[PDB]
This record gives sequence, C-alpha cells and structure tokens, in this order.
Amino acid sequence: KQTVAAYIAKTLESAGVKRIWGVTGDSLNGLSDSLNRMGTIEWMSTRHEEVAAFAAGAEAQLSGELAVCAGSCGPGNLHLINGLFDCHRNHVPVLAIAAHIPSSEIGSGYFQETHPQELFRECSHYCELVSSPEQIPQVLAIAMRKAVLNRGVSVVVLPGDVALKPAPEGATMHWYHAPQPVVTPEEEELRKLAQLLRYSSNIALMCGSGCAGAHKELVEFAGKIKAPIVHALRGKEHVEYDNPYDVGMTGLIGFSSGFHTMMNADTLVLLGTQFPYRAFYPTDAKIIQIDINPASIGAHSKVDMALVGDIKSTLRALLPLVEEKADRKFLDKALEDYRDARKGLDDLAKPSEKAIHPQYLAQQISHFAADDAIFTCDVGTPTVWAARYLKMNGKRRLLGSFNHGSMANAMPQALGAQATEPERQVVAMCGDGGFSMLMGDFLSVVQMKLPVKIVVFNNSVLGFVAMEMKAGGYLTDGTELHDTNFARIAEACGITGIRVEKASEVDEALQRAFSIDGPVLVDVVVAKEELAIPPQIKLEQAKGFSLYMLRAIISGRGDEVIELAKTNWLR
Amino acid sequence: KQTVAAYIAKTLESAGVKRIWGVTGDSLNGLSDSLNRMGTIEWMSTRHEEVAAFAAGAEAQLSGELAVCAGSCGPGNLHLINGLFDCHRNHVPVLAIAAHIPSSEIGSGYFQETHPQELFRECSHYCELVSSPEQIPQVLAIAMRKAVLNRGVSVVVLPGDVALKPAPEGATMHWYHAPQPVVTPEEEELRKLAQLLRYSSNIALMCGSGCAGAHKELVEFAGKIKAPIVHALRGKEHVEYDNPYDVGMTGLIGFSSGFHTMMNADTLVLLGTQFPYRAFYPTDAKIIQIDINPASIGAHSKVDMALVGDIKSTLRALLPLVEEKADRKFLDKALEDYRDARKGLDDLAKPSEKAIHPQYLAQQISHFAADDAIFTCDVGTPTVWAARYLKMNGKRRLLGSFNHGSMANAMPQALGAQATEPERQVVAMCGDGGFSMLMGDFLSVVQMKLPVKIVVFNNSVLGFVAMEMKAGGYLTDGTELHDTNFARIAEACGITGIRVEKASEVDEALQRAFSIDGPVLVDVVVAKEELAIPPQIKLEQAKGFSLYMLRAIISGRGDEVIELAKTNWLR
Amino acid sequence: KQTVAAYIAKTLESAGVKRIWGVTGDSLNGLSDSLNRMGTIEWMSTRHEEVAAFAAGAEAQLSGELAVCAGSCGPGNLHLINGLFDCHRNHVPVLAIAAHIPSSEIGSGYFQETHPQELFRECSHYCELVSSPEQIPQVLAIAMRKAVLNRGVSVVVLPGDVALKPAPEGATMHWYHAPQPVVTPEEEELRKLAQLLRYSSNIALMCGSGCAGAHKELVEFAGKIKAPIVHALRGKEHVEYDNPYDVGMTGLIGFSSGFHTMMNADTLVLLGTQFPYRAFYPTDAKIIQIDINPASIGAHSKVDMALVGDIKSTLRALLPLVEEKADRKFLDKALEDYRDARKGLDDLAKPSEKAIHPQYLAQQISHFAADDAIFTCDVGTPTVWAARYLKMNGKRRLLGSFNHGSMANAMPQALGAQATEPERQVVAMCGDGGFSMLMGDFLSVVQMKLPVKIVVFNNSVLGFVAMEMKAGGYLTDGTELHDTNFARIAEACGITGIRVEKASEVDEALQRAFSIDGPVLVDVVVAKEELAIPPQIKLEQAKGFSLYMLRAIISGRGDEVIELAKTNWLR
Ligand SMILES: Cc1cc2nc3c(=O)[nH]c(=O)nc-3n(C[C@H](O)[C@H](O)[C@H](O)COP(=O)(O)OP(=O)(O)OC[C@H]3O[C@@H](n4cnc5c(N)ncnc54)[C@H](O)[C@@H]3O)c2cc1C
Ligand SMILES: Cc1cc2nc3c(=O)[nH]c(=O)nc-3n(C[C@H](O)[C@H](O)[C@H](O)COP(=O)(O)OP(=O)(O)OC[C@H]3O[C@@H](n4cnc5c(N)ncnc54)[C@H](O)[C@@H]3O)c2cc1C
Ligand SMILES: Cc1cc2nc3c(=O)[nH]c(=O)nc-3n(C[C@H](O)[C@H](O)[C@H](O)COP(=O)(O)OP(=O)(O)OC[C@H]3O[C@@H](n4cnc5c(N)ncnc54)[C@H](O)[C@@H]3O)c2cc1C
Ligand SMILES: Cc1ncc(C[n+]2csc(CCOP(=O)(O)OP(=O)(O)O)c2C)c(N)n1
Ligand SMILES: Cc1ncc(C[n+]2csc(CCOP(=O)(O)OP(=O)(O)O)c2C)c(N)n1
Ligand SMILES: Cc1ncc(C[n+]2csc(CCOP(=O)(O)OP(=O)(O)O)c2C)c(N)n1
Ligand SMILES: [Mg+2]
Ligand SMILES: [Mg+2]
Ligand SMILES: [Mg+2]
Repeated sequence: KQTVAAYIAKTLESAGVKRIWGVTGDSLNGLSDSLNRMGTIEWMSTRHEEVAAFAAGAEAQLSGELAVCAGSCGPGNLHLINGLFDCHRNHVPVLAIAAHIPSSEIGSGYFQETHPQELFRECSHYCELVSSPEQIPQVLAIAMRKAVLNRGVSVVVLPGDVALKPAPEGATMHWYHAPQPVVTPEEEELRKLAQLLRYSSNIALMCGSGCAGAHKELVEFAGKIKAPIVHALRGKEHVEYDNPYDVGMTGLIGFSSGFHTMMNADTLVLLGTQFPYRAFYPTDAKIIQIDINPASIGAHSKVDMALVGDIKSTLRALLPLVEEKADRKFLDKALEDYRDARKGLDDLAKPSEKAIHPQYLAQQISHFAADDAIFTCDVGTPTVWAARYLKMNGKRRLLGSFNHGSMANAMPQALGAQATEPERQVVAMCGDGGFSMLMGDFLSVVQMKLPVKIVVFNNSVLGFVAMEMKAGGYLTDGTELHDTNFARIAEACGITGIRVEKASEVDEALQRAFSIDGPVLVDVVVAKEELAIPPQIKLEQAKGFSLYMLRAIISGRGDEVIELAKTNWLR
Repeated sequence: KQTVAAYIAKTLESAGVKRIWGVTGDSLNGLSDSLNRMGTIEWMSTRHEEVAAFAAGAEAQLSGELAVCAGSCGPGNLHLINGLFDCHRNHVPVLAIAAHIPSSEIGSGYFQETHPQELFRECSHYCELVSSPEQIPQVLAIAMRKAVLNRGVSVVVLPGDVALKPAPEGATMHWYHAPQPVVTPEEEELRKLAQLLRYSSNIALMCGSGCAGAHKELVEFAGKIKAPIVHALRGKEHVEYDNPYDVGMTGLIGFSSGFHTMMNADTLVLLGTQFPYRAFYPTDAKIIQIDINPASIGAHSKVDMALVGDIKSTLRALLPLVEEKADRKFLDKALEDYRDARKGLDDLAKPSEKAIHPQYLAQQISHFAADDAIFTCDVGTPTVWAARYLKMNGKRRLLGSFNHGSMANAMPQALGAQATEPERQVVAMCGDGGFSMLMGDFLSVVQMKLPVKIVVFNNSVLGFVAMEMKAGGYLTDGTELHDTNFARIAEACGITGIRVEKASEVDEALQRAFSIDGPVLVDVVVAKEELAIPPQIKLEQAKGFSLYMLRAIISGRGDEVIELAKTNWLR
Repeated sequence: KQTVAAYIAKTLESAGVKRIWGVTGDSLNGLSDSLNRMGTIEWMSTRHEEVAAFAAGAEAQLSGELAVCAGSCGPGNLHLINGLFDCHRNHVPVLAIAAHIPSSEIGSGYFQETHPQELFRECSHYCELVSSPEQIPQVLAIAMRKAVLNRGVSVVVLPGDVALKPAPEGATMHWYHAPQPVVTPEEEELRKLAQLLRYSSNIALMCGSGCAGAHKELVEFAGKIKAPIVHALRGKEHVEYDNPYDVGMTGLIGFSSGFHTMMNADTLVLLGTQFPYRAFYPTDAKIIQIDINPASIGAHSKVDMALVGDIKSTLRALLPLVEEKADRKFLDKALEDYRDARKGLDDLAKPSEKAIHPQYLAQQISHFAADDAIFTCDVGTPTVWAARYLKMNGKRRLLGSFNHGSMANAMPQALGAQATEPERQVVAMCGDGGFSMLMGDFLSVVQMKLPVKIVVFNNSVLGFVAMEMKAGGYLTDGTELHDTNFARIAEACGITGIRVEKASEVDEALQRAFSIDGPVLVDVVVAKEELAIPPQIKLEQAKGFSLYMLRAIISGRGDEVIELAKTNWLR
C-alpha cells in the first residue's frame, strides 16, 4: 500500500543499493519523498547528471554490486547518457531511473518532452516506459536482473504522475540475490582444446578483464605450457602483478614485445578479451578464443576455435587435460624482448631542469600512492602514463573510460570510487581538458566530503603536442587551452590547492597531498610533450587510419611513434 | 579474394547452412551470383518474403541449427519483419541478410530507401549496416555467433554495391561450430534450493520449452519429490508424453487442473518458462524460478529464489541433493483433478448430424497422423484444438506462432518444416483466415515440391463466433469471411484438393490425404463454434481485460468460458 | 577534387557560416585540416561539447542564419545531445557535424562505438550516416536546407576515414540562400475568419514567438477589433513592448490577468504559439489558431478554426477584411485587471535589511542593463525573475531553454550570443546550480575573449525553497547546495569577480560590471525565497500534477502559489 516510486525504492534497498546518484526535479518528487521517508538510501546529488552516471559506474565496478542513478524528466535524464555508455561499455551493473514528463502530455510537444525509452536503447540491456503502475513489478524485476546478471545498464522510464500512483498491492519487494552460474565448456570441447595446445610449440595468451578473479588459474596454466602472457588495458589490474609470464600490453600505448610475441606464436589464445586493435593480431596463427559472452567471439580477430566459458572454471577444468610442456625457448625469448622493450621507459621519467615530464609525475604517483590505492585516469595522455607507470599488485585498482573512450571521466569516476570505499585512497590522474570539461562537479568533493586526490596534468593543451611536427607558425585553436591555475581554483572552491612547477617540488606535493586529511587538487604544470611521426605513417593516416589502426607503437621513451616491423624470432 | 557476398555465402556454407529462403532483387545480385557459382546452398524462393522468414524459423526450430533468409533492398527485406519477430520470439537461430539500396544514394530519399539497420533492432540480437567491405568479417562473425549461441535473429544489412566489392583478402571463411557451454548454478545455490524443497509439502512444477532435452531428468526429479507437472504451451511437445506427473496445461485454452494445482502449492518451481499469464500464478506460495536467460526471471511472477541454469545439468546436480519424499497426497489429488478436468473434452469430439465439430477434426487428425508427424497450427482456433487434441509422444512435434502470436503462421512454418525433413509428414492445421492471409505461398508447395498436408478449418469466420452472444441481428464485418472453397482452389493451383462437409467423410479424407504422395489440401467445413461468456466476465472485459488476463478458462467442452474459483485442498 | 571534409567546410563557407563550435578529436582531423587550410571559418573550442551546441543555438537564434557545431566520434558528438535538443525545440537552424568511428570497425564494438545516426533522430529534422563520399553532396544539401528552411537541427554523421576520402569531383560548393516563401491562407479561409471575428464580442489573442517581425501588424489588428493581447514566454521579446493591448503573460510564472482574459473571451485567437499549459485555455470559447507549422495546430487546445499561415502576411491580408469594432469594454476591463495584477510585483523588489531579494536583483538588472542588451536566463528561478522584471523594448532580447527546459543554459547560450554580437552587451542571469552544472565553460569566456556579464543568483539551493513548507527539521539533500563563492572562483579563473551580499551594494556592482571592459561574474547572494502552497493544491499534486498542470499561479509578490478562481465579467 504505497507509491510506485516507494515500491521501486524499497525493492532497491532489499537488493542492497546504498545510494542513488543524480539531480532532483519535480518529475522525481515521488522518488524523493520515498527516499526521504525511508532514510536508508543516500541521495548523492551531483552538479551535472553525467557525473552521477559515471560515478554509479565506478561504484558498481568497485563494489561488484548493482548501482543506481536517476535524472529528472527531459534534460535531466538525458544528461546521464554519456555516462551510461561508459557504464554499459565497462560491463558494470547500473540501473538508471529516468523520470519522465507527465503521461497526459506525452505526444503533444510538451515542455521538456523527450523519449528516454528510445534514447537509451544503445547504452542499455533493457529500456522500458512505465505507463501503467501495474507493470512496475515485472519491468523492475527484469531490469535489475539483467543489469546485474548480464553486467550492464538497465533503464526504467517513469513519468512523475505514474510514480505517484499506488504500486500493485500484491507486489513483492524482496530481492533474491542470484549469483552468476558456473559456466564451463563441455568436456569434449575441452579435450579438443587440450589436444590443440599439446600440438603447438609457440603458444601465447592475450588476457583481458575477463580474467579477473582467475589470477591463480591463469599463471598456473601459462606456467604449465610455458606460454607468455600479454594483457589488454582493462586486464592490467587483474593480470600484470605477480606474473612470471608477463610480457606487458600492446597497442599504440603499450610495448612492442606483446605484438612481436603474437606475430611469432603458432597458437594465440584470447582469454576474456575485447582488445580491439585488429591489426595487432596474427594473420597466420591458430587463434583460440574463450569468452563468457558469444558477442565477444571474433569481434576483432578470426577464430579457429571458440569456447563459451568462464575463464576461472574453464582453466580449472582444462588444467588436468593439459600436459606440462618443458620447452620454454619461446617464453624466454618473449620475456627478454619485453625487458628490452621497457628500455627508455625511464628516459624522461626523471627530475628535469625545465618543464616537468609527465612520465616523471606518473612514476612518482605510482611510487608515493597507497599500496592499495584506487586510480582513475582521464582519456588523453593521463591514460597513456597511467598504463605505463602505475605498478599494480592485485590490491590497487585502475578505472578509466577505456571502452567508451570519453574525456573527463577521471574525476567523476573518482567520486564514485571514494564514496564506495571512503577508507581508501583514490587518485584521479586528470587531464586539464578533462578536469575542466566537467569542472562543476569539483564542487562535489567538498559538498560530498569525498577526499579524492585530484592530480591535473596541466599542459595547457589537448593531448600530445604536434601529432606530426612541432609548429612554430601554426597553432590549431583546437588543441590549445588558455593557461589556467587549477590550484588557485581548488583554493577558491574550499579545497586544498597545491601548485607545482619544478620537478624538485613533485615528490613533496604528492607526499603532502596524500597525507592531508581531505580533498586535495595537485595542479602540476607538465611539458607539452610532443609525438614525432615518421613521414611514412603520416602518409598512411591521410588514407583514413589513426595510429591505433596501424601496426605502430609509441616508443618506450614516449616522444615518437615508430613502425612495428616484422620480426621473425630465430628458429 | 572474392566478393563480400561470396565471402558471406562461403562462410555460411562452412557453418553448414543448406538453404536460404527469400525473394530475389537486383540488390541481391552479388549474393545470387555467388550462390549460383557455388551450387551448394539452395535458394528457396517464396511468394512473399514474410513466408521465407517464417520458414527459416521453422527450419531452425526443427534442425536446431542456424538458418538463413534474405530480402531485396527496401520492401524486399521489410517483408521479412513479421516473420523475423516470430523467429526471434521463438528463440531460434536465424541470420537475415537484408540487401540495401546503393550506398551513394543513402540519405537522399532514393527509390526504395528504408533503414533496415534500425527497423529490425527489436526482432534481433544484432543488426548492423555493412558500409565498408572491410567490416564483413567481424560483422558476420558476431551476427552468426550471437544468432546461434544466444538463440535468436541476427541481421546483416548489405547495400548491393558493397556486396559486389572485394571481401578482405585475409578473411577466414572457416566456421568453428561452438556448442553451448554447460551452465549449472553454484553448489551453494543448489544446496539452498534442496533445503527449500525439503521443507515444502505441496510442491508444483510449471515447465516450458526450456525443458527440451531434459525429459528424463524432469520426470525423475518430479518423481523423487512427488511434485505434479503443469506445462506451458511451448513445453507441450517436450513434456506431455511419458509423464506420470502430467497435470496438463493451463491458461485460457488449457485445463483448470493446472491452475488449481499452483494455487494449492506451498512451493511452485518454474523450469525454463515464459508462461505469460500473470493472473494464473499463486500469490502466496514460494515461487522458485530456474532459467538459462536472466531476462526471463520474474518476467511474469514474483521470484523468491532465482537460479541461472540449464534445466538438464541443473537437475542432474540437484537430484543427489534432494531426498526422496514419500508423501504424495498432493500429487495424487492433482492427477485426479486433471482427469476430472478433461471431462467434456470428448463432448463435441465426435461425428455429428449437422456441421462438423472442430474438436472432432482435431481428434481425428491426431489419430490418423504419423506417429512422428510434425504439426503446425495457425494462431486462432486451430491453436486451441491443436493444443487440446494432438497426442505427443516425444517423436512428434508442434510448431506455431505461440509467442509472437501471428495469424497465418501454420502453412509457411509448414514449408520450412517439410524442406528440413523431406522424409517426414508435416500437417498444417490452418485457419481459413490464416491460410488466406498468405495464400500466395500455397503456390510454393507445388513449385518447391513440398508434400505438406494442409488442413483448413473452413469456418467462414475469424475465431470463436459470438465472443459474448450469438447475434441474430448483429454481424460485425470484422469476423465474417465470405464462404470460400479451398479444395477448389487447391485444385486450380495444381494440388490435390479434398472438400469435406460431413463428419462421416472426415476419417476417409484424412487417411487419404496422408497416404497420397504429395501436397494435399483438406478443406474441412467446420461449425461456427460459439463461446458463451458469463455476464460477470463481459463486465470485467469492458474494464480492459482479455480472457487471457482474467482468472478464466475455456471449458473442456470448448463452447463457453467459465470463471476459475478459489479451491482449497484438504490437508 | 578535395576531401569530403573540405567539401563540407567550403560549402558551409559559401552558405556564410562564420564559425563552428565544438571540441577536437582525431575523428575530426579531416575537418580540422580543411578549416585550418581555409582560415575563414573560426573554430570555437568549448570545454564541454554540450555548450558548443547551446552556443550554436543562441548564435542561430540571434543571427537568424545557419549555425554549426561538431563533435568527435563517440562521446564527442554525444556530448552535443542535450544542447541540440534545445536548438531543435527552439526552432533555430543548426547543422551538427557528428564525427564517427572508422567505417571498417563499425559493428564490432569498437573503441568509442556509438550510433549517432540513430541517437539524434528525435532532436533533428534530418540525420544520416555518410558511408560513401559519393553521398555528401545530396546528404549535405538536404541537411542544410531543412535546417535552414524548416528551422531546426540537421545532423550529418561522418566517419573520420570517409571525411578524408575525395569528395565527388562534380560537386558544387556554391549555396543559394533561398528565403522562406510567403505563406498566407486562401482568400476564402480569410473571409470566414473575418466573418467569425465580426460576430464575436469578447475577442482575445494569445501570441507567441511566431509573431516575431509582425509587431506592427499585430497591434494594428488588436487595435482594430479592440482585442487584448496575452503572450507566451517566448513571445515576450517580440510582443510586450510598445503594446497598448498588453495583458501580460500567464502560466505559473506569469500573471492571473491573462488567464481571466481567456476564460472570459467568446473567441480566443492563437497566433504563432505553442503555449503548452492546456489547463489555462478556455473550454467554452471559440478557439481559432493560426500557425505556420501544422504540427502546432491543436497541440495544446481544441481548435474550432485552424489556418496555416505566416502571422505577418496573414494579418496583412486579414486587416482589410475586418471592420473596426468600437466596443472596447472587454479590452478595457482586461487592461485594468492586468494593472491590478502586477500589484505586489514591487513588494519584494526593493533594498532590504537582511538577505537580498531576487526580485530586487532582477529589477535592478533590467534597470542598469543596456537598452539593447541580450539577456539569458537559467532554467530555474532566474527564468521567473527574468520574465517578470526585464523590460523589453524591441531592441533587447531574451534567450533561455524555454521549451527543452534544461538547467545550465544561461551561460553557454550567453557565449553564443556574445560571439555573434561582440559589440553588444550580454547578461547571463544564471542559477548557482545552473552555473555550476557546466562550470568548466566559464573558462571559455577568458579563452574566447567574450565579455559576457554573468550574474549568479547565489541562493545555495536548487529552486524555490520549501515547495510546500519551510523545513526546520527536514532538509532534502536534493535541493541544498554547499555554500560557494563564485566571485572568488571567477577571480581564480582570470575573470573579474564581484561578490555582493548587501542590497545596498547591488546597484554599484551591476553598474560596474556593465561598464568594465570584459568578462565579469557578479556573485549576488540572494535569499532562499520560499513558495507557500495551499494544502488544497498540495493535495492535487499528490494525484500527479505539477503546479504547471493546475489552474494555479505564483502571486505578484512571488512568495506563494494561489488558485486561479473562475471569474465572470459583467456584460
Ligand atoms: C586513450 C586510450 C588508448 C588505448 N590504447 C590501448 C592499448 O594500446 N592497448 C590496450 O590493450 N588497450 C588500449 N585501450 C583500451 C582499449 O580500448 C580496451 O579498453 C582494452 O584493450 C580492452 O581490454 P579488455 O579486452 O580486458 O576489456 P573488456 O571489454 O573489459 O574485456 C572483457 C571481456 O571479457 C569477457 N568476460 C568477462 N568476464 C568473463 C568471464 N568470467 N569469463 C570469460 N570471459 C569473460 C567479456 O565478455 C568481455 O569480452 C586504450 C584506451 C584508451 C582510452
Ligand atoms: C492463441 C493462443 C493461445 C494461447 N494460450 C495459452 C494457454 O492457454 N496456455 C499456455 O500455457 N500458453 C498459451 N499460449 C502460448 C503462450 O503465449 C506462450 O507461448 C507459452 O505459454 C509459453 O511457453 P514456454 O514458457 O515454453 O515459452 P518459451 O518462450 O519457449 O520458454 C522458454 C524459456 O525457457 C528458457 N530456456 C530455454 N532453454 C533453456 C535451458 N537449456 N535451460 C534453462 N532454461 C532454458 C528460456 O530462457 C525461456 O525463458 C497461447 C498462444 C496462442 C497463440
Ligand atoms: C521554468 C519555466 C517556466 C515557464 N513558465 C511559463 C509560464 O508561466 N508562462 C508561459 O507562457 N511560458 C512559460 N514557460 C515557457 C513555455 O514552456 C513555452 O516555452 C512558452 O510558453 C511558449 O512560447 P511560444 O508559444 O512563443 O513558443 P514557440 O515554440 O517559440 O512558439 C512558436 C510557434 O509559432 C509558430 N511560428 C513560428 N514562426 C511563424 C510564422 N512566421 N508564422 C506563423 N507561425 C509561426 C511555430 O510553428 C510555433 O508553433 C516556462 C518555461 C520555463 C523554463
Ligand atoms: C568528449 C570527448 N571529446 C573529444 C575526445 C577526443 N579527445 C581525446 S583525448 C583529447 C584531449 C584530452 O585533453 P586533456 O584532458 O587536456 O588530456 P591530455 O591528453 O592533454 O593529457 C580529445 C579532444 C574524446 N575522447 N572525448
Ligand atoms: C496478423 C494478425 N491479425 C490479427 C490477429 C488477431 N487474431 C487472432 S486469431 C484471429 C482470427 C484468426 O482466424 P482464422 O485464421 O479463421 O482461425 P479460426 O479461429 O477462425 O480457426 C485474429 C484476427 C493476429 N493474431 N494476427
Ligand atoms: C538538467 C536538469 N536537471 C534538473 C532539472 C529540474 N530543475 C529545474 S530548475 C532546477 C533547480 C535549478 O537550480 P538553480 O540553477 O540554483 O536555479 P534557482 O532556481 O536556484 O535560481 C532543477 C533541478 C532540469 N530542468 N534540468
Ligand atoms: Mg592535459
Ligand atoms: Mg477459421
Ligand atoms: Mg540558485
């Protein structure tokens, strides 16, 4: 005997949601009232709803549990969209409650009329309009279940008037927490795979976030067959610690070693991955892909053998079927290549007379940050530096907009994080473009008392300078940001602001920002690091290729792009 | 290496498709040429593309293997839509190749311009436009995989010009047939379920098509705990043979027994089901749902415990954890109720002085049809009669538009069937509305040499006559079909036509139609059977409920709707 | 001949676009290069793309000419969406260039994959994906034309690779500026209307933005038949100056006079309007609607006579057919009622001992602002105050998100404005929620050297406090903003910041902010003004009505909502 909104709120509480991120409107009165009368779920008001979505995503990513955000009708919920894409593409359980204009006015071009039911189709698993209160029990049941079990976004579109109507009287608000099933491939499929591996000399693994929770099984497997392990970016935090077979990552921002490893493998085995750079994959090697989601299978390479399976349970069952290989010439050669590849990683990662090198900053961040710190990195150079310098260990974490690829993710994701783990240290490696893109929500660290440690890579620019040639006469209005003082801004927002201009000052700023009890923004003025490009590659680019689409990589030094050549590892 | 079309066709052949259903256009020349030069995949030309879709669905349903249909650009592929919905809603693997207008003209309101990429979003798991031939390998890989492994429709939209361009040279055409994984819930979840079952007295099962292939496990489980088994319509062919615990089906067209069984159960266990009639579900019983697809869970009832799981492997694991219950008072009372409920099923199922009773026809069809015949039934009364009279045995099959609920499915599905199993007997129980709705494709049984046995329930009407009161003054233009002679039409199409007007002639017509070597249409003139409705129910209907939404059922006799009353069973 | 991007850019230049608002990406390299090599169109880089859209809209609104914005692939262009809705709903010509992921990767879940072609359907007149460079000439031709002539948004979705390919060689880049036609209803329709008006005693007009450019014709017509003129908000700047028949506006934020005027009219004539509050319209009066867009006709009221027509040319033709009415008892009574209604408008609009009253601030803004200043107001209280206190005169202008109803519009629209009219004074009446919602783009007034005068109504809250009852125990996290100092923030961004806390200081701050040569943010701390609501109305609200949906208005004083009662006017 309650409102539809109340019914939703109570069901959510049973499912265990602790908070709902968003921004109020009249179209959400039903939900507000219920939330207030209930006093159990905390309303996290943000300054732009886009940040609410991002945060919810981060919260879900860290907690592993359903997270919720909401938006008023019209522009309210629409503001969620970019964030929801990030949630969805990052495979985290997020329910989004999109309040809607009053039923009666629908179809008449009413004030604020949008069609959320339609808009969010792409960034969701489920998206329905609750026209009649009678449908709330089944609509919500599915939405939640899919979001949670299919690992993604669900959207419930709820007109303000409907939300205030009485929920069905017989409806159950109790939620049964149904965990993922055990999904392992058939014994026959496994036996095939084992024969296949047994007949392959140079075996290689490309590992992604799908390998989370399976680290033990992963290394054991790799060890048993002496197969090197390359990882995709999102697999970094789950794979690149305690790993004797680590050959790093590849792609433009990784290291050549991983590429050469796959181009010299007889058999390449994709394990829970969506590594998207098709040109980095062997053309004439047997590619075997294991993944829990059929839609992943062959999205980015050919597949000679595909197995639907949970990486953990699959490897558990596969191990007894795979005999120990003793030959490790391939593995050793790879490891060697990777060590040789991190040559020059240190080149610019040191204190400097003039401008501060980004790589130095990143190196120091990884050094002084907590051994269990949660990092976030803006899409832009912070993502490059975060991926190359942050040392993972299986306690620390790394969030970013790695699949949806949105600027300005770093701080908003950081809010989400901090709120979920208020005891833990959260470090946002932000761009100055990205920090300013959603700068309003900086005010949220104060208002929400969330002690995130923002570190802006203040380079007064959007991305690597001179994507071709340093320009002494040309200056695209596109890449140039007006010299700004974010420490000064942090200060005027009621947050500790540390401005850093000399390399000598870095270690001090970081150490202090981390130990201070509260929000700190560390405005570090870094160099406008350039990226030299071979004229041969500039040529390819004009045909319609980005550096990500070419067989090209950023050097360990980080100041130029070089062609990956065919390297046949001697017989 | 070849054309994009050829690449597709060859990949399909590797995956083992034997035929592609559709209707040619210039927009499909690439595909035609390739198909012709290849000579391996048979092009099944239909008269309306809608039937190609339907057929493909039936082919997929029977074979359990990927099936394909295609349509020209514009109206061509659009004609598929209704059929594709049926394929999709029936959970069968179907790839639809939707030819598209020439790239260049897109966006200009060209001759035949539609946007297939958008239109089929709802009836599909995957829907993409192949703009550049470069994307065909990954687009097709995903489409096929999803279609096959997620059990549904995928759509590839392919402009005629793109189809003629060269496929990527490095592309692999070999397909690895990856089977479904073994998906069973965790041991702890199972233990909970077992303890739950162990402390329940009156346990009941509602079983759906998800139980296919698990008949042995099903009965054993039901037997062990002495739990009666009600089935949903689509579970009929997989559940209602060799089943000591059979309590029939419910819903408007079933029998009361199933309803009373659930309303008197302490614990109700949904096994692979999507039975949609929410009012037929117990309000105050523990509902436990097992299903392979999280989106199914709680779609139509509350769920106190939900388990993601394959019904077969789940029951295999659950059995050793469930101790044998000896008390079977509940089971026995149910069985009794069901036998008591098929009272009057025979009432009208006998030869008659005047018009021929539909129930008689159906009874006789089930009697003279092959012991392994494949049936199909039009949405309409043929669905009612097919469900009540066809005796299943685990060899026979039953296809219909049970979820998408489209008229005129019977014959087109029948074509699909016959083509997949040319040795087998296929019987289409068609409505006269449904047979005429896509009557053009009757010409396809000739042209395709497919010996389907059409049986039209010629009642000169759309559905049950007098959904309220026989009208001696009123006659809605809505329900009345102009007296037609389909035997005569069959004859003029080059197909054996048997006209049947006297009950005495039925057994002879059927026996002959089945034994003749080829297509036979049996035009049976059946009664305009009425459906009396209590004035109390007519009242409810005016509030906005159909008979499916009420706690109401059709009598065993089949000539009136009666309210299901609350029934309590002693001890 | 050149690249597709260049082709676009050059065509745009011919059409006369002066700038393109957005934020760069690699997916826009083609467009960047062309823009740079061309040096004619200025790239206005914003901090969030949402603001680029908003601005473009404001630029289009002011200039009356096509305006353009653009976004990178994926999150880039998606950031435009909310703004584009505002552009579209405000009926302004805006082309949006949405860069897209590389063709080849489409359909594979590539990095940043979205489907812009679909997403923007709702906020646009035209939305197409340029797959082949061959289609750019017709796609762009239509997009531009529709955008311009149908007065709304068009979207061209352009993959980065396609943009770099050669445009069709034969393509014309010259644009013919085709002006709107003369659209007047047929003489017979006009004669009917004239006879209708001739036999009506109490005639009333409700006028909207459609009346722009027709002020002379409007008053003359109203004068001739002695008909009072109520206006909709968006008609304000075009109607409420030099108007002897002005009866103000209605709706929640207007004045009762307009409502009573229509409820006492025999004939009500809607002129170019989309006033959306259906409850404010007479039930028993002849409603006559004239509008240029058939979709407007009857959207919000019944229509006894509808005429498709341009308000200007229609009135020109209608005048000679309408004989002068001498009776003006109705008109006079209305005018009187309106003067009586602005009773209490002044109540709180004066210097105060304690907190500063918003109405005072607004009154003073209208007083010290330029006689031809361009205002903008955030959705929220600034919209209320802007509408009640800003005196229009036919030179000044007023922009807001009046139809799409988005927070945070004020400043971003203000940027657009200032850039289009760099000589003119632009005043953004911003909320503190709205200013902070897109606060990043505050950095744009510096970087773009745009001397907008921001005036924040710093009330530390979201909207009217206590939408029911001041809460001395309750405090919704929903409405409460953490006390912030925006003057201090303005300062740290390199912009003059004036903090204002005492009413006595207002006139000085305003006068100085306006005369200073450059950006000034005036952070005025205003009262948390309350809005008392009758318990009778709170009741109605719980049924599912907002104050906008009820026959209710905000008092002239502005501190409470009062029910509009039925009023009958003698003779
Ligand atoms: C600026 C920038 C540059 C980048 N450059 C690079 C680069 O050079 N190198 C690089 O690697 N990345 C790079 N990326 C990131 C890249 O876009 C992808 O995010 C990353 O490559 C994908 O990692 P993943 O496959 O682990 O991601 P995810 O999408 O997280 O992988 C999850 C996959 O595993 C499957 N899965 C999940 N759970 C299980 C399970 N239990 N069992 C089996 N399967 C499971 C899922 O179905 C899915 O397919 C870059 C990103 C940015 C922003
Ligand atoms: C005119 C008409 C009247 C009808 N009246 C009735 C009626 O009176 N009574 C009635 O019952 N129906 C009736 N229906 C049919 C009804 O609409 C449904 O189609 C049917 O009831 C549902 O059957 P189902 O649950 O087996 O459906 P399906 O959709 O076939 O059920 C499959 C479910 O099992 C799951 N599943 C599949 N494979 C597995 C697996 N390996 N492991 C675990 N789970 C799996 C799927 O996720 C899905 O949820 C009628 C239809 C028509 C056209
Ligand atoms: C917080 C808030 C509160 C609000 N409260 C109120 C309120 O109390 N009162 C109020 O009035 N508004 C209010 N509004 C605004 C309201 O939502 C509408 O935006 C506004 O009322 C409608 O103005 P309009 O009819 O001029 O709109 P528009 O959409 O600008 O009207 C244009 C109409 O005229 C037609 N037209 C255009 N050109 C021509 C032509 N040449 N010839 C003929 N026809 C043409 C168009 O087809 C269209 O139908 C509020 C807005 C906000 C944000
Ligand atoms: C919303 C959005 N707009 C544009 C892009 C394209 N893009 C990617 S990185 C980048 C520059 C990022 O600048 P900044 O935040 O300053 O980080 P930097 O690379 O300079 O460290 C742009 C414009 C994007 N990925 N997302
Ligand atoms: C395309 C379509 N139109 C309408 C309906 C609704 N409908 C269901 S059964 C039916 C009558 C079917 O008539 P017929 O084929 O004669 O079967 P009968 O019940 O008469 O045997 C209609 C119109 C539907 N399900 N599908
Ligand atoms: C994006 C968005 N979110 C929510 C709303 C609903 N809404 C309308 S006004 C408002 C408060 C605006 O606050 P502020 O900017 O402080 O203006 P004030 O009324 O406080 O002056 C909200 C949340 C909206 N219109 N748009
Ligand atoms: Mg930067
Ligand atoms: Mg019939
Ligand atoms: Mg405010």
